[PDB]
Amino acid sequence: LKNAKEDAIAELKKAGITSDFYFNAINKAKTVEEVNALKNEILKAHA
Repeated sequence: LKNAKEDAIAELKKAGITSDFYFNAINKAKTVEEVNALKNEILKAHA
């Protein structure tokens, strides 16, 4: 049950942040909360 993870990555692509390194990070994240935290950090980093 990690659909929020792939949605996070898709949403990240939608934002325009195109780097597989971040996708590896998000996929390495053990929990959905980690996924969201990562996505938010990445977002703030390239916002």
